[PDB]
Amino acid sequence: DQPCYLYVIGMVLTTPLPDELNFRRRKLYPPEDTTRCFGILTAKPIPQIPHFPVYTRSGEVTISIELAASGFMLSLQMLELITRLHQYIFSHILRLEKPALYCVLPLNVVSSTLDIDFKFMEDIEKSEARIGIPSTKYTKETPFVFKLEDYQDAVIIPRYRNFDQPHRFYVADVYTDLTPLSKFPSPEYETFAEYYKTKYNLDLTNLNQPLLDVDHTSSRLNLLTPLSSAEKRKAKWESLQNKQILVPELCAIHPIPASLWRKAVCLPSILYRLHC
RNA sequence: GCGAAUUCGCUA
RNA sequence: GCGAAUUCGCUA
Repeated sequence: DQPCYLYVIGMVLTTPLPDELNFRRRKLYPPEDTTRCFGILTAKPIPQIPHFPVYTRSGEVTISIELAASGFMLSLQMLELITRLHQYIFSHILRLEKPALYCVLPLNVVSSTLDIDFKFMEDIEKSEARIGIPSTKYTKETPFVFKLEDYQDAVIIPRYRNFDQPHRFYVADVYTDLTPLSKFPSPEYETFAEYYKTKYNLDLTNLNQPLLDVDHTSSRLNLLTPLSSAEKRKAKWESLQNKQILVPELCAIHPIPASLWRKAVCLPSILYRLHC
């Protein structure tokens, strides 16, 4: 077997988005606030490259590619696991056929010290929300239980539509003053519970849970720099998507945390820069 | 983003 | 095929 090189893709939010530019009124998420990040595993050294910006939703992020380890070996089993996850990142999370517009892999702390997050990779592979919508069995006697902690750093998908390609959302807010019995913003339905019952024939087992504000996960491919009728229509679609209020019981939590998802969307730009 | 309708520009 | 304008449907 040939020896490996491991690089960390360092990310720091060096210029937070100014208020005048925060049109979608998002929270800002510095990548450096969470330890799990991405790295690159290669058989060749990567030539030294200067720091460069990607322009994300939260502002300008400085990217630095730094050597974490070299000269070590990995077993075939681990290389295959890493390979599957690289493919997973581009085919299932970003849904992209051309990663650069050798293997990206997750790194995490073992104690302020970055290494390949094998456990995280294994958890992904075991997740029932790994690809699509996981089965659930909420009944009156075994109802849905809302745990706030599970929604703090979550990406969620609706369990009740778009089965072939689910819409993924960041949880942007937890509305504790709302429940499924809150008033529905349309004269056609009295409550959120009635909407989901009438539209989808969905029953709820928990009428006390808070509701959720969401932010679509969609990102443009090239973030290396900071109009039309069609772009207008798309912008209007994204606005309505972001006005949606969802019911936790009716959604599934994706195994990839929001904090890591926010970093993943930078990957195509970074690989493009490295290759071109 | 996935669709529809109507109208206009680019070829000889 | 490469573009543009106007209008409508799908999410809560």
